[PDB]
Amino acid sequence: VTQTMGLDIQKVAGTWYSLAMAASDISLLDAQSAPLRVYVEELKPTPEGDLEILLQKWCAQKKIIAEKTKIPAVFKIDAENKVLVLDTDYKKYLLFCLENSSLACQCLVRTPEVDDEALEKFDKALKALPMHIRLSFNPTQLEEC
Amino acid sequence: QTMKGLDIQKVAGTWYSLAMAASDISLLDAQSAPLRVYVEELKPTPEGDLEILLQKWCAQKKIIAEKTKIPAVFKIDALNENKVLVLDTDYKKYLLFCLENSQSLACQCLVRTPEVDDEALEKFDKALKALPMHIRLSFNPTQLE
Repeated sequence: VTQTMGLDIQKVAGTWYSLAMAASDISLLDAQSAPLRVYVEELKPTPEGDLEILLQKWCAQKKIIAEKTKIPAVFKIDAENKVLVLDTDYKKYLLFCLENSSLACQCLVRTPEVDDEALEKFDKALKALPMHIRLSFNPTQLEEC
Repeated sequence: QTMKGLDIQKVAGTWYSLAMAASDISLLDAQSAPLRVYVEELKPTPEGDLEILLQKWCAQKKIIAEKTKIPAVFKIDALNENKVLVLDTDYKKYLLFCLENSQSLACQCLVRTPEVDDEALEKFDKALKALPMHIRLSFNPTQLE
Protein backbone atom coordinates (compact mmCIF):
# COMPACT_ATOMS: atom_id res chain seq x y z
CA VAL A 1 0.00 0.00 0.00
CA THR A 2 2.34 2.77 -1.35
CA GLN A 3 -0.26 5.54 -2.10
CA THR A 4 -1.37 7.06 1.28
CA MET A 5 -3.19 10.47 1.21
CA GLY A 6 -1.08 15.66 4.05
CA LEU A 7 -4.53 14.39 5.23
CA ASP A 8 -6.69 16.87 7.27
CA ILE A 9 -9.15 14.52 9.05
CA GLN A 10 -11.45 17.42 10.18
CA LYS A 11 -12.49 18.09 6.48
CA VAL A 12 -13.69 14.43 5.92
CA ALA A 13 -16.47 15.08 8.53
CA GLY A 14 -20.05 14.18 7.48
CA THR A 15 -22.11 11.47 5.71
CA TRP A 16 -20.50 9.11 3.18
CA TYR A 17 -21.79 6.25 0.98
CA SER A 18 -19.90 3.01 0.16
CA LEU A 19 -19.93 3.07 -3.69
CA ALA A 20 -17.46 0.17 -4.19
CA MET A 21 -15.47 -2.36 -2.18
CA ALA A 22 -12.71 -4.85 -2.95
CA ALA A 23 -10.77 -7.45 -0.86
CA SER A 24 -7.69 -9.73 -1.23
CA ASP A 25 -9.84 -12.70 0.04
CA ILE A 26 -13.31 -13.52 -1.42
CA SER A 27 -14.45 -14.71 2.10
CA LEU A 28 -14.03 -11.09 3.45
CA LEU A 29 -16.82 -9.54 1.21
CA ASP A 30 -18.66 -12.30 -0.74
CA ALA A 31 -21.58 -13.02 1.73
CA GLN A 32 -24.06 -10.23 2.80
CA SER A 33 -22.91 -11.20 6.39
CA ALA A 34 -19.15 -11.42 5.43
CA PRO A 35 -16.86 -9.69 7.97
CA LEU A 36 -15.89 -6.63 5.80
CA ARG A 37 -19.24 -6.20 3.96
CA VAL A 38 -19.73 -2.91 5.88
CA TYR A 39 -21.41 0.22 4.45
CA VAL A 40 -19.98 3.54 5.76
CA GLU A 41 -22.67 6.01 6.99
CA GLU A 42 -20.59 8.88 8.56
CA LEU A 43 -17.03 9.98 9.54
CA LYS A 44 -16.98 11.91 12.90
CA PRO A 45 -13.47 13.29 13.61
CA THR A 46 -12.86 14.10 17.37
CA PRO A 47 -11.01 17.25 18.59
CA GLU A 48 -8.15 14.86 19.72
CA GLY A 49 -7.76 13.98 15.97
CA ASP A 50 -9.31 10.48 16.21
CA LEU A 51 -11.96 9.28 13.70
CA GLU A 52 -15.37 7.72 14.55
CA ILE A 53 -16.74 5.61 11.63
CA LEU A 54 -20.52 4.95 11.71
CA LEU A 55 -21.44 2.02 9.47
CA GLN A 56 -24.15 -0.57 8.81
CA LYS A 57 -23.70 -4.37 8.54
CA TRP A 58 -26.31 -7.14 7.74
CA CYS A 59 -29.15 -4.20 9.39
CA ALA A 60 -27.16 -3.07 12.52
CA GLN A 61 -25.43 0.28 13.26
CA LYS A 62 -21.79 -0.13 14.37
CA LYS A 63 -19.50 2.64 15.75
CA ILE A 64 -15.73 2.08 15.15
CA ILE A 65 -13.13 4.32 16.90
CA ALA A 66 -10.00 4.76 14.72
CA GLU A 67 -7.17 6.26 16.84
CA LYS A 68 -4.61 8.72 15.40
CA THR A 69 -1.05 7.35 14.93
CA LYS A 70 2.18 9.30 14.22
CA ILE A 71 1.17 8.97 10.47
CA PRO A 72 -1.65 11.34 9.34
CA ALA A 73 -3.34 8.94 6.82
CA VAL A 74 -3.08 5.89 9.21
CA PHE A 75 -5.52 5.04 12.05
CA LYS A 76 -5.49 2.18 14.62
CA ILE A 77 -8.94 0.49 14.91
CA ASP A 78 -9.89 -1.66 17.97
CA ALA A 79 -11.20 -4.51 15.71
CA GLU A 80 -8.33 -5.74 11.18
CA ASN A 81 -6.21 -3.10 13.04
CA LYS A 82 -5.30 -0.35 10.46
CA VAL A 83 -7.46 2.10 8.42
CA LEU A 84 -5.35 3.73 5.63
CA VAL A 85 -6.66 6.81 3.77
CA LEU A 86 -5.23 6.42 0.22
CA ASP A 87 -6.79 9.58 -1.28
CA THR A 88 -9.58 12.18 -0.82
CA ASP A 89 -10.57 15.53 -2.44
CA TYR A 90 -12.73 16.06 0.75
CA LYS A 91 -15.79 17.30 -1.19
CA LYS A 92 -16.72 14.21 -3.36
CA TYR A 93 -14.74 10.98 -2.63
CA LEU A 94 -12.45 9.24 -0.13
CA LEU A 95 -10.56 5.95 -0.77
CA PHE A 96 -9.47 3.89 2.26
CA CYS A 97 -8.15 0.34 2.98
CA LEU A 98 -8.49 -1.83 6.12
CA GLU A 99 -5.58 -4.27 6.83
CA ASN A 100 -4.30 -6.59 9.59
CA SER A 101 -0.62 -6.71 10.78
CA SER A 102 -6.94 -9.21 5.07
CA LEU A 103 -6.69 -6.15 2.70
CA ALA A 104 -10.20 -4.59 2.04
CA CYS A 105 -10.61 -1.17 0.29
CA GLN A 106 -13.67 1.07 -0.21
CA CYS A 107 -14.58 3.99 -2.48
CA LEU A 108 -16.72 6.53 -0.50
CA VAL A 109 -18.80 9.38 -1.99
CA ARG A 110 -20.42 12.33 -0.13
CA THR A 111 -23.75 11.96 -2.06
CA PRO A 112 -25.71 8.90 -3.26
CA GLU A 113 -24.85 9.85 -6.90
CA VAL A 114 -23.14 7.33 -9.26
CA ASP A 115 -19.61 8.85 -9.62
CA ASP A 116 -17.30 7.49 -12.35
CA GLU A 117 -14.39 9.77 -11.16
CA ALA A 118 -14.50 8.14 -7.66
CA LEU A 119 -14.57 4.58 -9.24
CA GLU A 120 -11.81 5.52 -11.77
CA LYS A 121 -9.45 6.60 -8.91
CA PHE A 122 -10.54 3.50 -6.85
CA ASP A 123 -9.82 1.17 -9.87
CA LYS A 124 -6.37 2.86 -10.39
CA ALA A 125 -5.41 2.48 -6.68
CA LEU A 126 -6.38 -1.27 -6.77
CA LYS A 127 -4.05 -2.16 -9.76
CA ALA A 128 -1.00 -2.44 -7.40
CA LEU A 129 -3.04 -4.53 -4.86
CA PRO A 130 -3.92 -8.28 -4.81
CA MET A 131 -7.76 -8.02 -5.01
CA HIS A 132 -9.81 -11.23 -5.74
CA ILE A 133 -13.29 -9.61 -5.27
CA ARG A 134 -14.67 -6.17 -6.30
CA LEU A 135 -18.35 -4.99 -5.78
CA SER A 136 -19.94 -1.71 -6.99
CA PHE A 137 -23.38 -0.37 -5.84
CA ASN A 138 -26.17 1.54 -7.66
CA PRO A 139 -27.81 4.74 -6.26
CA THR A 140 -30.89 2.69 -5.06
CA GLN A 141 -28.55 0.42 -2.97
CA LEU A 142 -26.58 3.58 -1.85
CA GLU A 143 -29.85 4.92 -0.24
CA GLU A 144 -31.01 1.41 1.02
CA CYS A 145 -27.37 -2.46 3.87
CA GLN B 1 -19.47 -9.74 -28.99
CA THR B 2 -19.36 -13.57 -29.53
CA MET B 3 -16.35 -15.59 -30.83
CA LYS B 4 -16.07 -15.74 -34.68
CA GLY B 5 -15.52 -19.24 -36.23
CA LEU B 6 -15.99 -21.25 -32.96
CA ASP B 7 -15.46 -25.07 -33.27
CA ILE B 8 -17.42 -26.42 -30.26
CA GLN B 9 -15.86 -29.96 -30.62
CA LYS B 10 -12.39 -28.60 -29.54
CA VAL B 11 -13.75 -27.13 -26.20
CA ALA B 12 -14.63 -30.71 -25.02
CA GLY B 13 -13.35 -31.97 -21.62
CA THR B 14 -12.53 -30.68 -18.07
CA TRP B 15 -12.45 -26.95 -17.23
CA TYR B 16 -11.97 -24.92 -14.03
CA SER B 17 -13.78 -21.66 -13.10
CA LEU B 18 -10.88 -19.12 -12.61
CA ALA B 19 -13.04 -15.92 -12.54
CA MET B 20 -16.72 -14.84 -12.67
CA ALA B 21 -18.59 -11.56 -12.89
CA ALA B 22 -22.30 -10.61 -12.94
CA SER B 23 -24.52 -7.59 -13.74
CA ASP B 24 -26.18 -8.06 -10.26
CA ILE B 25 -24.28 -8.63 -6.94
CA SER B 26 -27.14 -10.98 -5.81
CA LEU B 27 -26.33 -13.45 -8.71
CA LEU B 28 -22.80 -14.34 -7.31
CA ASP B 29 -22.32 -12.81 -3.83
CA ALA B 30 -23.68 -15.72 -1.63
CA GLN B 31 -22.00 -19.22 -1.73
CA SER B 32 -25.56 -20.46 -2.64
CA ALA B 33 -26.24 -17.55 -5.13
CA PRO B 34 -28.00 -18.62 -8.36
CA LEU B 35 -24.98 -18.24 -10.76
CA ARG B 36 -22.23 -19.13 -8.22
CA VAL B 37 -21.58 -22.24 -10.36
CA TYR B 38 -18.16 -23.84 -10.97
CA VAL B 39 -17.75 -25.45 -14.42
CA GLU B 40 -16.40 -29.06 -14.33
CA GLU B 41 -16.86 -30.26 -17.98
CA LEU B 42 -18.02 -29.14 -21.48
CA LYS B 43 -19.56 -32.08 -23.46
CA PRO B 44 -20.42 -31.04 -27.03
CA THR B 45 -22.61 -33.66 -28.86
CA PRO B 46 -21.74 -34.67 -32.48
CA GLU B 47 -24.98 -32.75 -33.49
CA GLY B 48 -23.17 -29.60 -32.15
CA ASP B 49 -25.33 -29.18 -28.98
CA LEU B 50 -23.61 -28.51 -25.58
CA GLU B 51 -23.85 -30.07 -22.12
CA ILE B 52 -22.16 -28.02 -19.32
CA LEU B 53 -21.48 -30.00 -16.05
CA LEU B 54 -21.14 -27.74 -12.95
CA GLN B 55 -20.92 -27.82 -9.12
CA LYS B 56 -23.02 -25.49 -6.86
CA TRP B 57 -23.11 -25.25 -2.97
CA CYS B 58 -21.50 -29.53 -3.42
CA ALA B 59 -24.32 -30.71 -5.78
CA GLN B 60 -23.68 -31.62 -9.48
CA LYS B 61 -25.72 -29.46 -11.94
CA LYS B 62 -26.27 -29.89 -15.73
CA ILE B 63 -26.95 -27.08 -18.30
CA ILE B 64 -28.34 -28.54 -21.61
CA ALA B 65 -27.94 -26.06 -24.53
CA GLU B 66 -28.96 -26.48 -28.21
CA LYS B 67 -27.12 -25.04 -31.25
CA THR B 68 -28.46 -21.84 -32.93
CA LYS B 69 -27.72 -20.22 -36.33
CA ILE B 70 -24.63 -18.65 -34.57
CA PRO B 71 -21.80 -21.13 -33.66
CA ALA B 72 -20.75 -19.32 -30.40
CA VAL B 73 -24.43 -19.00 -29.15
CA PHE B 74 -26.41 -21.86 -27.51
CA LYS B 75 -30.11 -21.79 -26.48
CA ILE B 76 -30.39 -23.15 -22.92
CA ASP B 77 -33.04 -25.89 -22.48
CA ALA B 78 -34.46 -24.15 -19.36
CA LEU B 79 -37.25 -21.58 -18.58
CA ASN B 80 -35.46 -18.37 -17.30
CA GLU B 81 -31.62 -18.56 -17.96
CA ASN B 82 -31.81 -18.51 -21.76
CA LYS B 83 -28.45 -18.29 -23.65
CA VAL B 84 -24.79 -19.44 -23.35
CA LEU B 85 -22.44 -17.12 -25.34
CA VAL B 86 -18.80 -18.21 -25.98
CA LEU B 87 -16.93 -14.86 -26.24
CA ASP B 88 -13.44 -16.35 -26.88
CA THR B 89 -11.30 -19.54 -26.51
CA ASP B 90 -7.82 -20.74 -27.68
CA TYR B 91 -9.19 -24.32 -27.04
CA LYS B 92 -6.03 -25.53 -25.24
CA LYS B 93 -5.86 -23.14 -22.16
CA TYR B 94 -8.89 -20.75 -21.66
CA LEU B 95 -12.53 -20.17 -22.63
CA LEU B 96 -14.70 -17.08 -21.81
CA PHE B 97 -18.51 -17.46 -21.83
CA CYS B 98 -21.60 -15.54 -20.54
CA LEU B 99 -25.01 -16.87 -19.39
CA GLU B 100 -27.96 -14.45 -19.97
CA ASN B 101 -31.76 -14.22 -19.46
CA SER B 102 -34.24 -12.09 -21.55
CA GLN B 103 -31.54 -9.45 -18.84
CA SER B 104 -29.24 -10.68 -15.94
CA LEU B 105 -25.73 -11.59 -17.11
CA ALA B 106 -22.97 -13.82 -15.58
CA CYS B 107 -19.60 -14.41 -17.34
CA GLN B 108 -16.81 -16.81 -16.45
CA CYS B 109 -13.14 -17.26 -17.33
CA LEU B 110 -12.37 -21.02 -17.65
CA VAL B 111 -8.94 -22.70 -17.71
CA ARG B 112 -8.12 -26.31 -18.76
CA THR B 113 -5.84 -26.95 -15.72
CA PRO B 114 -6.24 -25.69 -12.13
CA GLU B 115 -3.51 -22.98 -12.48
CA VAL B 116 -4.06 -19.17 -12.51
CA ASP B 117 -3.22 -17.71 -16.00
CA ASP B 118 -2.78 -13.91 -16.64
CA GLU B 119 -3.72 -14.20 -20.40
CA ALA B 120 -7.10 -15.79 -19.40
CA LEU B 121 -7.79 -12.98 -16.81
CA GLU B 122 -6.50 -10.23 -19.21
CA LYS B 123 -8.95 -11.32 -21.98
CA PHE B 124 -11.72 -11.82 -19.33
CA ASP B 125 -11.15 -8.24 -17.99
CA LYS B 126 -11.16 -6.84 -21.61
CA ALA B 127 -14.45 -8.61 -22.53
CA LEU B 128 -16.13 -7.27 -19.29
CA LYS B 129 -15.39 -3.54 -20.11
CA ALA B 130 -18.29 -3.45 -22.66
CA LEU B 131 -20.67 -5.17 -20.14
CA PRO B 132 -22.64 -3.78 -17.13
CA MET B 133 -20.87 -5.82 -14.36
CA HIS B 134 -21.27 -4.90 -10.63
CA ILE B 135 -19.29 -7.89 -9.15
CA ARG B 136 -16.06 -9.74 -10.20
CA LEU B 137 -14.42 -12.71 -8.31
CA SER B 138 -11.10 -14.50 -9.19
CA PHE B 139 -9.91 -17.76 -7.51
CA ASN B 140 -6.49 -19.08 -6.33
CA PRO B 141 -5.12 -22.58 -7.21
CA THR B 142 -6.23 -23.97 -3.77
CA GLN B 143 -9.85 -22.84 -4.50
CA LEU B 144 -9.49 -24.12 -8.15
CA GLU B 145 -8.97 -27.67 -6.66
